[PDB]
Amino acid sequence: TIKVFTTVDNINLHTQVVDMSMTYGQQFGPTYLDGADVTKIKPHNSHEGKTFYVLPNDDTLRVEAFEYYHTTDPSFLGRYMSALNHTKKWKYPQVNGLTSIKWADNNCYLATALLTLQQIELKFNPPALQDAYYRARAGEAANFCALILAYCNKTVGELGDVRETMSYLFQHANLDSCKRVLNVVCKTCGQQQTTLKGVEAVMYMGTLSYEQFKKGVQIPCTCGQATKYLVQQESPFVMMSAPPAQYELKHGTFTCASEYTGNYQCGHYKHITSKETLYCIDGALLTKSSEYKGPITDVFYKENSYTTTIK
Ligand SMILES: Cc1ccc(N2C[C@H]3CC[C@@H](C2)N3C)cc1C(=O)N[C@H](C)c1cc(-c2cnn(C)c2)nc2ccccc12
Ligand SMILES: [Cl-]
Ligand SMILES: [Cl-]
Ligand SMILES: [Cl-]
Ligand SMILES: [Cl-]
Ligand SMILES: [Zn+2]
Ligand SMILES: [Zn+2]
Ligand SMILES: [Zn+2]
Ligand SMILES: [Zn+2]
Ligand SMILES: [Zn+2]
Ligand SMILES: [Zn+2]
Ligand SMILES: [Zn+2]
Ligand SMILES: [Zn+2]
Repeated sequence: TIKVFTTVDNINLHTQVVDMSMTYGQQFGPTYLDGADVTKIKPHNSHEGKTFYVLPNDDTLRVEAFEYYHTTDPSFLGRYMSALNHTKKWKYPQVNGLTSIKWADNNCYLATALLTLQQIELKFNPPALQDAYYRARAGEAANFCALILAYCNKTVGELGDVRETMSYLFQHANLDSCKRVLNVVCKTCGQQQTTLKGVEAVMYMGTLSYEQFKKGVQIPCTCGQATKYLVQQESPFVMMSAPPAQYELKHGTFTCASEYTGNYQCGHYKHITSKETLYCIDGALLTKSSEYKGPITDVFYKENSYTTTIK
C-alpha cells in the first residue's frame, strides 16, 4: 500500500491510502498525474505522497470543483488534463517582456491570445483561471493554456480563431461594469439608441478602426442602410475585428493586434504590439519596425470612459 492525496483543485487535499495491486480507476475513479491519465495504472512506489487529480465522486468534491472552475461539466477535468499533458511540454519564452509560446501543435492562436491577455485589464471569475493567469504572467503558462483549451472546448492541435477564443474568455471574466451605448440613424425610421453590457460592450466585428467606429459605420436597417455610431463607451479596452485585410498600424495608436496570414482556418497568426516602437512576436521570434502594413484581423485599444460629441 501507498499513501496519496487526491484533489480536484490542488488546494483542498484529501488524504487517501491505496492498495498497490488495484489500479487507481477501481479505487478513485478517473485519476490523473500532471495531466497524464493514470486511471488504468496501478500504484507505483514513486507515487507515494504525490497529489492526484480525481473526477468528483462525492458532493464535497463536486462543490469544490464548481468553486474552483465554475463548471459542473463532468468532462471538464479530463479535457483539461488532456490539454495539460501537451501544454506542459511546450516552451514559454519571454519575448519583449511578455510570455509567449514556442510554435507547436497549431498553437499560434493561443500564443496570440496569451500575449494579448498580458496587455489588457481583465479579471477572470473562476479562481482556476485567475490563479493560472497570474502564474502565466510570471512565465509559467502551461496550466493557463490548458485551461483556455478546456474552457473553449478546443483540443490541442485543433485550429483556433483568436477573436473567438478571446470572446469565450471574456464570458468567464468580470465585464459587468462594461457599457456601450449606440445610436442608429435611419432616414425613414429615425433614431434608435441601444445599450450593451458585458462581453458585447467590448467587442465589435466589422472594422479594425476604433476611430471609424466612433465616426459611424454603415449597417442595414430593419426598413432596408442606416448608420450606427458609438455614443458612449465604458470599458478598460475594446477589441475591434474584421476579416483579414491589409492594414496600416501606427505606433502609439493601438495597444496590440492579431496578424493573420494564409487560408481560412489553416493559416497562421502573429502578434503586433505597440511599445516604444512596433514589435512583431511570432511565437519565439521577435522583429521590430517603426511602421507596419500587413493583414490584420483584430486590434485592441485602451479605454476608460468615452462620450461622443455628436449632437
Ligand atoms: C484560424 C481559424 C480557426 C477557426 C475558425 N472557425 C471559424 C468558424 C467556423 C468554425 C469555428 C472556428 N467558427 C464558428 C476560423 C479561423 C479563421 O480563419 N479566422 C480568421 C481570423 C478569419 C475570420 C473570418 C470571419 C469571421 N467572422 N466572419 C464573419 C468572417 N473570415 C476569414 C476569411 C478568410 C481568412 C480568415 C478569416
Ligand atoms: Cl459561473
Ligand atoms: Cl506536445
Ligand atoms: Cl503554429
Ligand atoms: Cl465564469
Ligand atoms: Zn475537502
Ligand atoms: Zn463563473
Ligand atoms: Zn503535443
Ligand atoms: Zn463556460
Ligand atoms: Zn424602423
Ligand atoms: Zn429604417
Ligand atoms: Zn511614434
Ligand atoms: Zn499556426
